[PDB]
Amino acid sequence: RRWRRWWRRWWRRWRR
Repeated sequence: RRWRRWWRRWWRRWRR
């Protein structure tokens, strides 16, 4: 899932 790659990036960046 190519989008999940960025998904966890976003998560770890923004949320914590």
